Amino acid sequence: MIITQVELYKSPVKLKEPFKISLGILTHANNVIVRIHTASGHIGYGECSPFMTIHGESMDTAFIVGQYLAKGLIGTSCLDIVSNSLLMDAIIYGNSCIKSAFNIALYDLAAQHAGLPLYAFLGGKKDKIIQTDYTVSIDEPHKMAADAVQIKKNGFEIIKVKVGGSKELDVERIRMIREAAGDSITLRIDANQGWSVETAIETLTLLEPYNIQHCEEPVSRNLYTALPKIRQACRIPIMADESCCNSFDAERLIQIQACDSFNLKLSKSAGITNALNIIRLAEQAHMPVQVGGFLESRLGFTAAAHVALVSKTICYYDFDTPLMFEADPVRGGIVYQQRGIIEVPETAGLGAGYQKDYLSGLEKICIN
Ligand SMILES: [Mg+2]
Repeated sequence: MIITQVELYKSPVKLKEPFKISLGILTHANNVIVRIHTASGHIGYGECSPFMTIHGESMDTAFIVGQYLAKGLIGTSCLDIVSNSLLMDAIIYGNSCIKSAFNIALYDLAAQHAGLPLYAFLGGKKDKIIQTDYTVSIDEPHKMAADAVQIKKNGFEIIKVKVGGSKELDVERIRMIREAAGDSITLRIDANQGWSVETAIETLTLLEPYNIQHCEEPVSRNLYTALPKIRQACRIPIMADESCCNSFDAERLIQIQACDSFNLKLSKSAGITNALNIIRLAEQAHMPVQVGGFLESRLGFTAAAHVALVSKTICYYDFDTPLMFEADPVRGGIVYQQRGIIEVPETAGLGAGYQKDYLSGLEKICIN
């Protein structure tokens, strides 16, 4: 089925509370939306959420590069996913974030064509419960404990805590939380490259008593070679996030035994196609995978959720940010139930789209 036009949209939605990590503070989710049209009149949706300090892309750059990409895709068969992913790579290096949106949309169309929901089109099955955590922003420790409480009250059974400050402060943070919210509630932490190799090892051993599930990206992605040293000198398991973007990164990390688990994100792998490779590797190496994201709406996370059902090695889920939006512009897609349990669409394709004339109010361009 030939691709006849693609539309790109700037989708900036404000967050209720500012979102805070060791790398910076965000007030908005500044996403880019992608709609691919076929001659047969099918429409595929993709979304991406550029994060400047990690992707090295922005809503502004994504909106431009996306046009380069659309141009090259016009006239091609939306079913040749691999061919088209290569085509995009030939147009521009990197820019995985925006590429992922195109990729996701292509799979949407592919699943639609097959008359299956994405998860089934990928060979997955609904044989496990998807339960999301919820994220406490890095802040003054009292604030952080307060939030942790509210979160527990709202019924979430898994908390993800943003650390990455001084060793002293991060420990005060986890303690105040643990003593203000309980020892039964499972909690995981994320440094976003915040610590030095030194500070990491010291803080991670000082934190072990508080029973934490795993720690995401404790040090600079540039120092991934120091990960194996940290993995061995620290009980708590460490999960590679920024350090694991594509399948090559994954293989390299496995090779030097850098970490215990991965955090898989479709933006980092430039779409579903390569995410599948990372998953395979994680399987062969008996490594648990957490699927997560950035500030995608429920449309983006619906794609993540479909992919989450592809392999039993995936068993942790971080799909919370859409709940932080002032307003939900998505039509269909994953639904959040109590306890943070996620339910995946069963209709053909992605199983999500955007609310009527939400799109029409957006700054947009259209590639013929
Ligand atoms: Mg992370």
